Amino acid sequence: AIHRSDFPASFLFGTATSSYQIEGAYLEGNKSLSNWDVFTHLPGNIKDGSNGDIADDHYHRYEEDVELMNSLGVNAYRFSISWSRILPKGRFGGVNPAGIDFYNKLIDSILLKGIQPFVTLTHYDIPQELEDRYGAWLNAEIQSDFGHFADVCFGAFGDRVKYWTTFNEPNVAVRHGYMLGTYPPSRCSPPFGHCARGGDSHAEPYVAAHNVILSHATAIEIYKRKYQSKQRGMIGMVLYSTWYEPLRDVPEDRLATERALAFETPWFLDPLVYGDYPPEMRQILGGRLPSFSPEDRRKLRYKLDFIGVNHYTTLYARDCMFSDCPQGQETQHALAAVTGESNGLPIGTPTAMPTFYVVPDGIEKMVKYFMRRYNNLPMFITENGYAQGGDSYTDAEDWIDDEDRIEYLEGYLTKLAKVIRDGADVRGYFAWSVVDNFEWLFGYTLRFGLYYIDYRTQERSPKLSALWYKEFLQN
Ligand SMILES: O=C1O[C@H](CO)[C@@H](O)[C@H](O)[C@H]1O
Repeated sequence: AIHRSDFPASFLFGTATSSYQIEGAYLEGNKSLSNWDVFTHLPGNIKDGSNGDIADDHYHRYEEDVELMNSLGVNAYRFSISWSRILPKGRFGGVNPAGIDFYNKLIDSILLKGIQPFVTLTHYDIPQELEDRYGAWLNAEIQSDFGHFADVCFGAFGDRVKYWTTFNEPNVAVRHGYMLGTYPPSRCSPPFGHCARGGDSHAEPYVAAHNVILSHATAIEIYKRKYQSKQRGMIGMVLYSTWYEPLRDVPEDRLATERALAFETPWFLDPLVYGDYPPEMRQILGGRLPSFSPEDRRKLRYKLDFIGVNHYTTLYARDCMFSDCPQGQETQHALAAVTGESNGLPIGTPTAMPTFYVVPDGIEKMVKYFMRRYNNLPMFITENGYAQGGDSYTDAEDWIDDEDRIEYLEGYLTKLAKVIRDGADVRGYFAWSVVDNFEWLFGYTLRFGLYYIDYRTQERSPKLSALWYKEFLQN
């Protein structure tokens, strides 16, 4: 149904990964322990009790993985840099040459094949030491650490990397980390949970996000002042971008839907484009959102060059401002509740990932939302994809037969081509993921890969979707 020629000639087509999810070699090459290294070695977090110690062993097997990408005919590869490999002890601890060597080699390998790097600086991970020293995202000192990390990466890799992302989905990592307490540093308060470390779900998430925003701003000021004229790259931020529809087509649910949307990606994007938090958020939260100082605002004038759209699913949103809803959900402060069902019918075909339904026109609608809110600022679809999991899969053959993933990709790509024809400045698409990998709290129980991985042997095998994507990219 959909073909390569239905997109612009210079469109990026790739796959996406992150460092913790694929690399393994978690203590090799002088790398320090990350937050997720520490987290996954505690009980009661990961569904299958697994960790990222080995994962896909991409640290040793990167060249095979680059060859697999190449055989699909991708022209780009989205990956993240492990902060703990570059600056194991943060900014006063010295640059780790072994980390620099690993990423240089990876970048050179993909460029040899004509595959453009599309690099995420941080994707959920930090050196544990930054948490231990000053509480990471709860202290403004993180801005300087992140600034320095960014500066090192730009200086070492930026001659060959033309697309950078500061953060992957800080909307998810912050709320999970500081509101629900389900991600490290596992902080929360009632009614979201009882976290033994402590926390304040009504305050700390907004402090953390504040420092993420300003870490971005510090990094992009560094890039534009120091590196941009020589390196000629673009610096963006990636946000988790779910589309929301009103549960009932009435004003209170429409308004609730607008709130749900505004509390997600504009939480970060409004400050980065307009220099203030979303007014939808400010109206409800007031002083819980910290202020931007004159110094902050100076950095915020560098803004961002693109929006990284991680879009998977679409949900219904309903009002909680004038109805009493269950408390302790991540949408609590937005005074909306979200669901995938209306009247015993799901919004689209359910999948093995909770909240992920097959709703292709969500990607069109999400892109148009960005277009209108941010005056068609350039966008990249930095993640889109489909999970297999559960009882139905006992052997390799079951995982390889992924006509369901093919149908997802075809539907979403069809709607993406449509929104671009309709004027959206979308410039690429990255399928999550090239390989099955460690799916955070789900461990290895969810498989998003175009390639199946046997974790006993590390054997890579193409699923039908790998063959499909190859055929699509051949036109
Ligand atoms: O949005 C995402 O979706 C992926 C699937 O849940 C996950 O693996 C990535 O790390 C995350 O960036």
